[PDB]
Amino acid sequence: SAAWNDVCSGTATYTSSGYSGGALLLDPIDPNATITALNPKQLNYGGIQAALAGAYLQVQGPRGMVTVYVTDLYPEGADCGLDLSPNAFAAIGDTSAGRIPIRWQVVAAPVTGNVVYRIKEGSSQYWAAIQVRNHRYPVVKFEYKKNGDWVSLPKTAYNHFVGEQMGAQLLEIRLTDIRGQVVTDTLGALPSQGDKGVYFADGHVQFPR
Amino acid sequence: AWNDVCSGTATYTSSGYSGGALLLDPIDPNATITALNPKQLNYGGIQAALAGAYLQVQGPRGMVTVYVTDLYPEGADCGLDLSPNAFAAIGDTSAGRIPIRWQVVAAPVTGNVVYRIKEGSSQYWAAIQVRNHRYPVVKFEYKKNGDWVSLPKTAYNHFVGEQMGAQLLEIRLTDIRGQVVTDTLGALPSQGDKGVYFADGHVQFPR
Amino acid sequence: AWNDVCSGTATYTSSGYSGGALLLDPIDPNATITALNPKQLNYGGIQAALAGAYLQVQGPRGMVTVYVTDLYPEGADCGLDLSPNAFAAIGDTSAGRIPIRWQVVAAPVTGNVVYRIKEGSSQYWAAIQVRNHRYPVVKFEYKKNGDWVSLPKTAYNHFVGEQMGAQLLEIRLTDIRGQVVTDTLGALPSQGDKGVYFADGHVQFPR
Amino acid sequence: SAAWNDVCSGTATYTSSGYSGGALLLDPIDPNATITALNPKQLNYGGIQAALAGAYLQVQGPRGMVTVYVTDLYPEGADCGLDLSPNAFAAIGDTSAGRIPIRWQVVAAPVTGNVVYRIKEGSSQYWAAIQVRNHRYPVVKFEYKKNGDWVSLPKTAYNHFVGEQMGAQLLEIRLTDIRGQVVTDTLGALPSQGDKGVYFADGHVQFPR
Amino acid sequence: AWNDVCSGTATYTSSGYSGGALLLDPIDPNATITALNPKQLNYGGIQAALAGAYLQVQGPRGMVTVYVTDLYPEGADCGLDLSPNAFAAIGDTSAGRIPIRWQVVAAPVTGNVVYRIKEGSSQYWAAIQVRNHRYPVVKFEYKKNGDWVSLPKTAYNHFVGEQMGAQLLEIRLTDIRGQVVTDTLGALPSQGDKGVYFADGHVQFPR
Amino acid sequence: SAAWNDVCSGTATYTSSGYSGGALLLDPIDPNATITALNPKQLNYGGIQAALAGAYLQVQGPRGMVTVYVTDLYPEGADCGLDLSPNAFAAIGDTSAGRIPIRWQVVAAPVTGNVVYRIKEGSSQYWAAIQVRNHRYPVVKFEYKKNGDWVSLPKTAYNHFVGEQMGAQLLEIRLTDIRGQVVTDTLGALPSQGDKGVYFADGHVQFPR
Amino acid sequence: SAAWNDVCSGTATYTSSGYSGGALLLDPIDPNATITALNPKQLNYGGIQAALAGAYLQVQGPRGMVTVYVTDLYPEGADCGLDLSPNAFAAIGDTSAGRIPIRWQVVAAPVTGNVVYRIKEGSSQYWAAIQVRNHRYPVVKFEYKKNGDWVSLPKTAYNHFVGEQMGAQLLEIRLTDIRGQVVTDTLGALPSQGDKGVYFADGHVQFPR
Amino acid sequence: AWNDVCSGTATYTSSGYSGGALLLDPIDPNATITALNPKQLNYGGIQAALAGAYLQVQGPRGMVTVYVTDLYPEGADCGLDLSPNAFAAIGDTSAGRIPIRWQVVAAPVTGNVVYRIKEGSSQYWAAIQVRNHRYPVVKFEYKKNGDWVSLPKTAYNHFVGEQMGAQLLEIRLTDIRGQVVTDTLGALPSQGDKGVYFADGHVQFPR
Ligand SMILES: O=C(O)c1cc([N+](=O)[O-])cc([N+](=O)[O-])c1O
Ligand SMILES: O=C(O)c1cc([N+](=O)[O-])cc([N+](=O)[O-])c1O
Ligand SMILES: O=C(O)c1cc([N+](=O)[O-])cc([N+](=O)[O-])c1O
Ligand SMILES: O=C(O)c1cc([N+](=O)[O-])cc([N+](=O)[O-])c1O
Repeated sequence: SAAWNDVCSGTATYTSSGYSGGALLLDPIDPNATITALNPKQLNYGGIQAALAGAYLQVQGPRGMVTVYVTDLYPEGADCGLDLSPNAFAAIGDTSAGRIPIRWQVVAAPVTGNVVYRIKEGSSQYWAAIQVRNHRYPVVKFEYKKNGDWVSLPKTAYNHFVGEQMGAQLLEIRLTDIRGQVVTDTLGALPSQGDKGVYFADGHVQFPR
Repeated sequence: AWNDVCSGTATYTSSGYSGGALLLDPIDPNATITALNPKQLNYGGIQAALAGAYLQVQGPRGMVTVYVTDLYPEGADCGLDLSPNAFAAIGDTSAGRIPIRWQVVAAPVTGNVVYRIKEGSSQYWAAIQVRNHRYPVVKFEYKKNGDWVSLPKTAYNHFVGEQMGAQLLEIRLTDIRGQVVTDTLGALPSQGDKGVYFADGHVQFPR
Repeated sequence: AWNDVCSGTATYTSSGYSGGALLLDPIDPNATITALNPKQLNYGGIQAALAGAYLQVQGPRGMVTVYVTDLYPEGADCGLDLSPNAFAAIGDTSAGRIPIRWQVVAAPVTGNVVYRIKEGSSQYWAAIQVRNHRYPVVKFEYKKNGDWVSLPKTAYNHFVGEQMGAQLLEIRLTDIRGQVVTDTLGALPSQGDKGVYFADGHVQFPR
Repeated sequence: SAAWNDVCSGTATYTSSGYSGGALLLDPIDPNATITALNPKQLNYGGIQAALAGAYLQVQGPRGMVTVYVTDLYPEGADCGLDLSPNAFAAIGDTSAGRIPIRWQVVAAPVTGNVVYRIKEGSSQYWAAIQVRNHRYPVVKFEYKKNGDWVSLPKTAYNHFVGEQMGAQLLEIRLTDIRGQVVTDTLGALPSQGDKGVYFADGHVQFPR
Repeated sequence: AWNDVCSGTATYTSSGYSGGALLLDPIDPNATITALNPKQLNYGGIQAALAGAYLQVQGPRGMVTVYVTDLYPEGADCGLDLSPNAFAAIGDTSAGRIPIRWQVVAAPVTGNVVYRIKEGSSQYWAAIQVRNHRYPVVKFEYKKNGDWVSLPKTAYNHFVGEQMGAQLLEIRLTDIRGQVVTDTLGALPSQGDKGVYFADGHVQFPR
Repeated sequence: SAAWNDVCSGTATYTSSGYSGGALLLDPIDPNATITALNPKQLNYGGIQAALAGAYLQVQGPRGMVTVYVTDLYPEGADCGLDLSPNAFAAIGDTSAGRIPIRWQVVAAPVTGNVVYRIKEGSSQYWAAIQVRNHRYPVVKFEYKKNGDWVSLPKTAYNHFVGEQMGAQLLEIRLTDIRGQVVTDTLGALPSQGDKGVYFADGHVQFPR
Repeated sequence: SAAWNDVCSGTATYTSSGYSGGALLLDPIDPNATITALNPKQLNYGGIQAALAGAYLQVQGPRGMVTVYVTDLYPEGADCGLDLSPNAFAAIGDTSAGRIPIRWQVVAAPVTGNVVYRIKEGSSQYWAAIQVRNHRYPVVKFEYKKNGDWVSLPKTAYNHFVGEQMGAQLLEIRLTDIRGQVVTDTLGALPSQGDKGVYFADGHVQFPR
Repeated sequence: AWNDVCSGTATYTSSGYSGGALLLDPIDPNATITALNPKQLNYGGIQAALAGAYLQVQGPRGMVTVYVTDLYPEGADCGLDLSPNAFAAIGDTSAGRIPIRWQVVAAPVTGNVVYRIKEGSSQYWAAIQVRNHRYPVVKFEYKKNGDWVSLPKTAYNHFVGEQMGAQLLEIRLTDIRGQVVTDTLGALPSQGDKGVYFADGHVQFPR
């Protein structure tokens, strides 16, 4: 009954985009997964770009309920609007209704194991973009330790947190989910120059239940 | 006269929980909120002076505390445009308009102030909002080569500063009581193409 | 995904046996090899993700399995630039371009993985290549102070890490199926003035 | 007869704060100790943050004298002002006066044994915060040896000395107290990454009487 | 004209021992000190040129040496604003104003100069003060990327430099006689959030 | 025999001013030096204010010859007129004549070492005034490098070159003397705000002989 | 076929200039090489200054065909005009004619190896000019990476690409030739101040055949 | 066009054996040396490109080979400023100015190249001169994180690099003929507070 889990009422359409090349850089998507694009107003919760990227939403339509994984931006979607994948749309409605009424809310993701960090290509001690994947709840704040004090990083529309002059040593980092739960983790040192491509690092924590 | 008791009238409206002018979103759906008329909101010529204040509003049937999130444009002196839950606690909702006597009180905050950095903020142009403050914030200063540079507060409840630079910032806050606290804030982006982000402060105005 | 069939076309060239971008020399002259288009080779954004994979390629006239040793730069989606012997087994070389389907398969390896240490590698900066792997390697980790550091993979099919140290390395490899093995590797040179050298691993990705 | 032991004329208040969580990170404090918070002008003597942290001050009030241990900052305290603890206040004045006139000076601490080093959590060869504790006189200068030369470290308001790129080897340090008395010592190597908590190392020297 | 005999008048004040403009605290309560008129203090347009000088002042009753710790703002040419102990040494205190002849002389220093790094100093902006110097310092250079750089002296008796870096620096001092010495100085903070700290130098101006 | 070293015929007076507080801001002056004030027509050669500031003029009178350092403007001076120091006057003529006939020309100065830069109080990356001192020959053009190209700065009556928007980086500068000889130098970055006093920098070049 | 390889019909003269001091700063030039100056209209193709600088042009004349290297601007040249070196002119026409009809097109350069970077004197992290040399085809776009996105730099009449505030770290750069072919490369840090002369770096790519 | 015959004139001077701008001291007092005009010294816009070259110089009376130690700043095209012993060997000395024809030639070196590390060099900023080279050195590279980085040559005949680090360096040298040699060079000082020092190379440009 809080702000983060408030129930949205809107309409859904269906689309086959979002399994590949979504704006949120969450590939690879299981081709059998039920997914959705999210309208700007909710995706950018509180003005935080991509705040609900990778969230799981429970969606109720006229005739069923499904859980979907936010992988794309839905650029022209109205308030509370979803652009559902076809299997998710069919599980809650009739494809020949074109557009259906929906109600939805953020819910806990079916994650096992800890969060996963994706370091964007070209990241370095000078400029880096760090994405958090496999999180039980949407991630709204990313902090790291520098000279003994925490430094908050902004989230981008491509669902990474960007930081400048982060240095080239072991990063002590701190994450906050949309409920305000805080976890702390460590991450290996960034590349010294930005001549590298994507790589993934396992994290050592997971937001609680 | 910050502690002065206002006398006026209250209407109600279901706006303010989102998209209000003071950019205080997200508002707790449980919160009792209000829009504030221009004369008290822009106290002393300073835009959004009372933004994020807590007003103790006494009405016919009771007394409630509300959270200023919006401007009440056509509101008269001492006028409030309350949320439905706050209006119903202090008056009969049948009325549509009720007499009220209110005064600024201390927000029941836990923890320290929070800094909200507006999208597009940079070393060249930045807007910084202070939320979670015990009392309303009327002066925002940062330290440049030894002096405190005072920044104008805007109608959208951020302080705006130009050419603030890309280093660690030392800031000074003054609330409507004249209480002063000093804090640090991480460096702003070197270019202004980022969205909103939040950072915890390390101080709170005293009781 | 990564295991599904690919549909595309194959050209052919005599490059790749020597000096391919994936630094997999020495190549057996009897080998059937291919260069791989950028989209599939750099799967998931990971440079040279499919380096050293085996592709089962079906063509008009037959089926052949090939070893990814190079990048087909102008290559199109699902494009392969095949070696002649492999092109001629699955189609008419007279045609210059042929329709193909292909997918990743287990390599016909015997024995463990092999490590190749790039010239100039050292405790301060090192580049380490895994070859003779049953499936493609997408993640290379090493234990520092008791925790696993992930190293980025480069376009020249090595994993590059800084400040790795001059101690015995515990490492951990993840293939594209998500299978994990754990291995040891002798200490890196104290300074980066050494050439290429090779060391055998003690593990192979499960069948 | 010198600047360091000049006599301050001021006024005192009392407070029950400072036995725990004081700004100078001097816990644990004996609950029966006579302690004080110190106004910023004398606490930050010569502009050195926390210069008089851990000092002992002899305080003369209207009815007696008492020795207090400086554990916190009196943020709004006026010139020469002290925020005493209630036992120190009753030792020298009547609580019902609220505010009492005092005169105080720095005096020798009743220490037994050598100085003690406290290493802040998150210290490393890259960035480190080292506190000096159990010192006979206030410590105003912290130097360590690097490549043949001494290197001076600034003191902070949380009563630690802070250094960058200090290295992960055994440390030769040099301390100056507020009288100009000099001792030198060794400190075990700092952790190589900033992933450890607080710990305490015994020193081997003490400033003379 | 550095050893030139100045003829003026002296008054007395009890400021100077703390909070003087030249930031020379802490002052030995036993010291005889003076504030210096702007004409001789800001010699040649160089702010605080004679800061920390020792002036040998002759009066009607006797002669005393004073330590320049402050600016005598309304001071006249050759004017001094003495401390009560130095005025009493050389005049009848009941007289409020005495005629004086003085000149700069060598300070009775012991050991080498001392560097006082101002709060806020960093690789981006630093103020460095030289004290315990036999003669007044009028030029501060440091070596940057292989070249010497002259730093302006300020009214608060520090030399100021920007973008100086966060590494050991070679420096070069020139006293008012033209005597040059060279020294080293430790790394400035990488962030400008520290207080004052002191570092010993390794040279003194010759006799 | 060119335009810059053309022989001037005029009259000299003598004055005791210009050893201190001259308009060309060249203090300190050796009180033993032989100095002069220069009439506006030759001081502002080419219309370049202070073109001949700090020149050395060789001056022949009825009785001798002397070399003088131009330290001030002779405001009421007529064509080719000088207002000499008394020791320069007495070296070439009788002070009781009051006014003497002279013939003079610019000559190389007895510089030792390289040129010297004086930065005027209030200079900054936005507005700056830079004086060239200790030059073998008068300086008629001051250029600095911005964005790949030289930028000529006008000279003022107070013997500095003034530039707007010079920026706060290392300055590459180019100097021309009245003979057309060019030299190239470097100068440390200007203050970022005009809040500093005078200060001097050594140059690394001198005009050739 | 396309606009980049359209056949120009024009006239050619001969000049002995262009082997050194040409406006496009391509020295050193082999003295046996067949070179040309190129009229403004095709040299500044699409308005891009020096677009065809360092192009190779196949020139058919009345008498034969030759390939030429574009080293200079032909200021007064008409539409499709070339100012040929004497060996090139004599290879395709008779010199006594003084002016010959020519047809020509951009062709691939006899390039051995990868491209070559020439960094102009005075370049730095604040202002830098970078010339591409030894390119198989004319180079019409130059981009480098800053804060994670590409920044396009304008070409100059002196055949360098110029950028401001490029910084002093490793440069990831992207080159586009006149056919639209894109290669990616890296380049070492620019100097921190603009006090350096010309230096050269080899690239690691070439435009495809 | 670099080894072409230059036709110009020579003067003579007693400078260049000490304090020459190419920092080639100590110069053998028996050596025949020359200052070189800016046009040929700075070939291709590379500062000091021909520093330490040997020029065979033909004049009216004979021939001599000279060692380029200095910049001849006023020198005209192909201009040389010879030392007295070199001028006297090829000209009448009373002439003051003589016609000359000259070309770069191989230096009669013995042994490998020598490296000279400028005072103040460090891992942060370093200046490295190459001495004892058969032909002029026009490009200097060092390996950093696996790749070559080119350093600009300066008017004082050193290559300057920033952030080169404090570890063993792999370096690559290119002479003006296009010949390439590879070498190693001991770690630079971790702080720039040292004087000049020399280290032997292990390679020499081919004949
Ligand atoms: O600190 C945060 O991460 C934070 C995040 C949001 N948010 O994600 O909407 C809002 C507030 N806030 O204070 O209203 C925050 O403090
Ligand atoms: O084990 C080796 O000694 C070894 C040697 C070479 N080699 O000498 O080229 C190549 C490989 N390899 O696995 O390609 C090796 O394993
Ligand atoms: O060396 C120091 O630690 C030091 C400390 C102070 N201080 O704590 O006021 C003053 C000076 N000083 O030179 O005036 C110092 O040299
Ligand atoms: O290697 C050396 O120790 C050495 C020393 C000097 N030096 O002591 O003047 C000069 C050269 N040199 O090559 O000109 C050297 O090689």
